[PDB]
Amino acid sequence: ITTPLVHVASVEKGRSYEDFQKVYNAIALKLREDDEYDNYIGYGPVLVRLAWHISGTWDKHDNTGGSYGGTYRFKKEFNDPSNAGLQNGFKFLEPIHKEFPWISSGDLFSLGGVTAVQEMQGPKIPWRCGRVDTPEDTTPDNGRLPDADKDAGYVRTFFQRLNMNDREVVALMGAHALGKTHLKNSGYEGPWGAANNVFTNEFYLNLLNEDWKLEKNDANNEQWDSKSGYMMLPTDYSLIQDPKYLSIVKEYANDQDKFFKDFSKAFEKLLENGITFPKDAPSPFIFKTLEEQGL
Ligand code: HEM
Ligand SMILES: [O-][O-]
Repeated sequence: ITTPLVHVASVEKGRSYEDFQKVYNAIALKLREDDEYDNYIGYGPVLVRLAWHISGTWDKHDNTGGSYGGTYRFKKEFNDPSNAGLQNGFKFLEPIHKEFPWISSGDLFSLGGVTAVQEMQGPKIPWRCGRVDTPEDTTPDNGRLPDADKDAGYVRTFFQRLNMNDREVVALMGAHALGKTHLKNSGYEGPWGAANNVFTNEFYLNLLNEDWKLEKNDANNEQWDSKSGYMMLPTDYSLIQDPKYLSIVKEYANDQDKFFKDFSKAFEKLLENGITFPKDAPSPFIFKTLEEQGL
């Protein structure tokens, strides 16, 4: 019988809020310093994509994958064609992991995404420690991450495996306001908007205000390009092709606060999928930004 395995969270021995706040600051200080990466966009978006890819492998049916084991450090998940380009985010976190060797890989990978969102004027995201590194045999096989060449029916059915409903799915997809698609990484080229390193509801505004047309890129893939220079993945554009997705898209495009709150809950839920938190485990941490600390 394949009963769901239980990944009990174990706080790192003798570590509290102040210990993980220093990790947040080490990540945040390096974000403002290494600001020339990828045409001065910064390492922000790739750290958000890292934390999502290390969590998106989760399977709710047998509790395999997820952010608990930090198995992205192993060669099988590291060389995922879906994870192309995430090596830049890993190398970004290597000097920080050497400075804080006590933190686990899963905790560092997920906290990197939380830090990037908050340091890019995004909402506060409650974060929790306790992820424990698991052996290499626990690394999930390739193919668990979604394809960008699909429609709304695929997006809804894929995220059901991550225990995510429609409103929660539209919220997480709003993180595509950050960064761009790299043709050498995924076969798509172009950013979604103008504010590449500022967390905003711009992803929804461009989906409704721009005149999109299906075009073919240099990688023979087809994507939706606008005359302003923005692009949308077929999975992105399906958020307005689906009527249920569309009403949530218009809701977020009209209310940035409603989008920030829904993303903060959905992103933490994504980073905590598959982890059993005991009763003696501490409450989620709300990390102060560098601006709130005067740093
Ligand atoms: C069906 C769901 C999704 C699909 C198919 C998808 C697909 C993609 C693809 C193909 C790229 C291009 C990466 C590159 O070429 O470098 C990308 C980038 C990105 N994705 Fe997604 N994604 C999905 C969901 C998400 C979620 C849930 C998040 C965050 C919570 C997210 C955040 C990002 C970010 C920040 C980037 C920018 C990466 C960079 O600038 O280096 N995406 N996505
Ligand atoms: O993001 O796949």
